[PDB]
Amino acid sequence: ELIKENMHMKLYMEGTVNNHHFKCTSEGEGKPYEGTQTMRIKVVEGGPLPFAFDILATSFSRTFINHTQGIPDFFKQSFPEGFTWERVTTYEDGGVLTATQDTSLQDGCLIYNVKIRGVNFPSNGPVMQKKTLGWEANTEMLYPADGGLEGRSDMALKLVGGGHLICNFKTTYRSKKPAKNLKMPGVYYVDHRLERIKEADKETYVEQHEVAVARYCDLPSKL
Repeated sequence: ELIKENMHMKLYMEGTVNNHHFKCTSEGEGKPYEGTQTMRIKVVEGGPLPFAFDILATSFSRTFINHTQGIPDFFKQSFPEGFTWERVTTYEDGGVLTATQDTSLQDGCLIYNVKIRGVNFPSNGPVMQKKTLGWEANTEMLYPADGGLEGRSDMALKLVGGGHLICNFKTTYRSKKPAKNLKMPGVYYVDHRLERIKEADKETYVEQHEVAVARYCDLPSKL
């Protein structure tokens, strides 16, 4: 098929967080059907970045989720045209990060294009203070909405000193393949484990790995 057991990817990212512009590029490889993937990320403009690289990690790949049981894989269905996604992350201490993304497929390579706009990050919060230690695992919940696919997500950011800063994100996944040509799934969930493998030089270069596994709810029903 167009999606192979081993796929490579390229990323152009750019945007602004609390009036600080920046551009990043990434390179990576994953096993889309195993749901694993690596991203090696250079910051190429705006460095040194005043905020924690932790707020951009969900912005660097839906093609790498292992849809177990028989869950219709929205993301792999829409190639050869590809998909898009739009996200609003809201931190409980005010920070708000809107990311816009385009996923494309040209010459067997997945090209990601990303537009970030972060606002209201507090000067004295652990994000702008760079007091964060990556993310906890989380269950994302997905569902169809108006020919689209909605993702709902609570994530937990480790803090220096201990404890957590929670955020919430709303994601709309939109196919570029027309409705009639893909089989939408119902309600289901994706268990995620986003992780930092490496950073060099004040988060100037960052390596990221993900496990995404889709499933139904295992629990017994009385209905």
